Amino acid sequence: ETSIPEITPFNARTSSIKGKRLNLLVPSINQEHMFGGISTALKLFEQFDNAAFAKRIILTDATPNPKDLQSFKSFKYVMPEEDKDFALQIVPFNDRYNRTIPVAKHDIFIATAWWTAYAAQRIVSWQSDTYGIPPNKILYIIQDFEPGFYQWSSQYVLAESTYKYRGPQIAVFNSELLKQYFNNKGYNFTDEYFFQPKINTTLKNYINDKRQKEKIILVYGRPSVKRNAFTLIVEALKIFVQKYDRSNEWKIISVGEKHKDIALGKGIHLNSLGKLTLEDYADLLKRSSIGISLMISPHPSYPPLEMAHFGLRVITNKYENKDLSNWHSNIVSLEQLNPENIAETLVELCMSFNESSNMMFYINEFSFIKEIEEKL
Amino acid sequence: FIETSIPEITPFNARTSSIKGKRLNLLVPSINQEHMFGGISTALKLFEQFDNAAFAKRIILTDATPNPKDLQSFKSFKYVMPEEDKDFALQIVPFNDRYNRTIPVAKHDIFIATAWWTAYAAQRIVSWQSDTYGIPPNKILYIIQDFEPGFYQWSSQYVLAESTYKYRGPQIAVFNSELLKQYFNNKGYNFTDEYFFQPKINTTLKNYINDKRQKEKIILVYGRPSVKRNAFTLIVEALKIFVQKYDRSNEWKIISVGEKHKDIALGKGIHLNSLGKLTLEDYADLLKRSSIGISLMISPHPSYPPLEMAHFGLRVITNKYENKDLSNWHSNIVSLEQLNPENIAETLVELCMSFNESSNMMFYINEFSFIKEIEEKL
Ligand SMILES: Cc1cn([C@H]2C[C@H](O)[C@@H](COP(=O)(O)OP(=O)(O)O)O2)c(=O)[nH]c1=O
Ligand SMILES: Cc1cn([C@H]2C[C@H](O)[C@@H](COP(=O)(O)OP(=O)(O)O)O2)c(=O)[nH]c1=O
Repeated sequence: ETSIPEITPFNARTSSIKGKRLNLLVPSINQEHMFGGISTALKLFEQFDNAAFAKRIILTDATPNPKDLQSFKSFKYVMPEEDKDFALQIVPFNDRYNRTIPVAKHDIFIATAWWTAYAAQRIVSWQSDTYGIPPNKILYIIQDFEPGFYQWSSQYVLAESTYKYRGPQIAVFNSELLKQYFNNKGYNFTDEYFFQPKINTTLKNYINDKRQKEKIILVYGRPSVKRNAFTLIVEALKIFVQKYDRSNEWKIISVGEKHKDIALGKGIHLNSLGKLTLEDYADLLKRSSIGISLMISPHPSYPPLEMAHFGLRVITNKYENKDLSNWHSNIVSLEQLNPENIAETLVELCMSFNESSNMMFYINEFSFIKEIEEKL
Repeated sequence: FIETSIPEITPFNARTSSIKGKRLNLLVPSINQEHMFGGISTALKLFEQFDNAAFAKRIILTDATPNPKDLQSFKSFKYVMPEEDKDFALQIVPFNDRYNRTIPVAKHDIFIATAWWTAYAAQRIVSWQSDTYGIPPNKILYIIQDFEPGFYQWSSQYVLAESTYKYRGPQIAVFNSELLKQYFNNKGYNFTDEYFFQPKINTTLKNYINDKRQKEKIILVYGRPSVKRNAFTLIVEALKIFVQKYDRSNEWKIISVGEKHKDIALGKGIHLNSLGKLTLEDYADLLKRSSIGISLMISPHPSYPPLEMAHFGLRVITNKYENKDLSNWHSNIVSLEQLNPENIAETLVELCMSFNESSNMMFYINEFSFIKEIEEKL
């Protein structure tokens, strides 16, 4: 590897557009790639007064399948080579070599992935020089401490460097926890906003149903997403099955991402349900009594919160300032994170099978948007 | 296929031994000259410092079995299989192929860990040791070479690696450098005792540090594609920019040392030429002739090349990492706060133009004094 793909040059060119225009930089809008980060961004982006700003979504990594584009029927799919002043448009800019995208004097950028912010910051430099204007504010939607997605390496420092950008930048953090993490690490931004976690609307509709608890250990398993420590969980499970004589009594189920069923010993298996429908998921939550869900990151994830609010005792990990055991009584946070300690806690909870919340906000968002709009 | 287990933590099965005396056990992944990088060689150096007359010594290979050639560097050691239980004063035991096998552990076997996963094993052995022999847990000696969780993205390996620092049992930490030690302290890690050894100039190199240097226009790059911590690709990117945004670039030769790689085009017909790992002598020579150096270590711990370059009169471009800021160690070192290709390329231009002193790291040019003190705690 000679180059660094994430930072392939983002070539801009002059545009005649005189009005303001919000530009959302996202890697993809494909339903396949449609994970929580981009969907949250899109949700947030939707909040901007469409009458005060033109909106352009710029795809940086993946071109849409015609099916994917049906979720954006009000948007005009325009090639990077065109310069139309549509009020709503999408431009594919992943195949980007020797091509350019039009950037107006008052084009304002909203970054998501660290590398979209890397590009944005370089665009604001070019913008400022070509138009002879003060650098425009960048809107940075920070979903995680993304350098953590990489081992110490080129990508790590480049990802981080986007936080060290000295230009005008407004940070919008996913959760207050994340915001605080950044503050402790000493990062500075022109302005800091954050949006708190909020229960999925469909799920809330079930949160009051009568629950007939069974002996089910529900695992949030995603082999693909290292942050979720799938293998660590599997290891702890293997120990649990061995060091607990009443293990045979329990069903262990994996949800989140489809995977092969995994033998834990004694004929017991971790059975994968994959990504259940919100309804099925809600049902399973009501019947389940113990939950394991890990997120190696300062930012809170949803599953530990959902499980807890459905009456599960949830085993989860602490990460620096993140300690969910203070959010809800049902959550237990392990300080020493190894298979042995998980397996042990798992035994204690099973034996416990034979309340209090400090995160009221979770069950009733982008109020700041309006305020942010007045700074651009 | 999906990775189900975590290989680094394959069980480390022990069994009773009759050995009554004390015995220091060095857990290292490999002693092969191929795998013989600075971490294990430093450990071995440190391990050598222990009064061989007060302790029996056993090196336990955890990841790789030795080639007969590799074993010639340990001619005084008896290569013994894990199945034997001999009370030799010096021995090596291959314990990488470890499934359904066990290694003998004496009541007074004391362990010295290196890689995070060797410490992971050690800590689990001390538990078994304590239960089987009905004794208080023995101190573990942890030679911490880096914040090894950093070798991994957020993941299972990351937390397991870190968990070895959260071990609540008796553990003595011996850090590579004071910088690293401080990093751990800031992150809040606790150990029974904390020691550290500072960086010290390679002895062979010191022999050249006084030679007269005829500086040429050479930009010396510490390039190791294999070692991500060294940000090879980041350096190559900055180089490409430099060649483009500097009109006097054609005047400079850009050379890569450290690890052999394909020669890399930077534009304008200019190439980053790899010399690989030069002999200490050749390296020393090149250092004398070279005037600008780029060497990056994404880690709180100091690396050697930036220090070596600086002490040979090179202006060195290097990265800052949290508490590590080498620009305070030596006047020749420049530490970038904002680490991207543009900023490196720019600094690289400024230095070239500068081509047309002060040291606060005296210790670097005149080690394991603590060993004796540590010996008295085991
Ligand atoms: C586990 C699970 C979650 N969900 C929903 C509710 C959760 O809040 C949300 C979490 O998964 P997701 O948002 O896909 O994670 P990420 O954003 O990191 O890709 O998805 C389901 O619809 N079905 C399921 O089976
Ligand atoms: C670049 C280079 C370094 N060295 C020496 C000087 C340094 O003190 C030392 C550091 O490189 P090395 O030991 O390969 O790095 P690590 O310790 O991370 O494996 O190697 C050489 O002997 N020859 C060379 O060509």
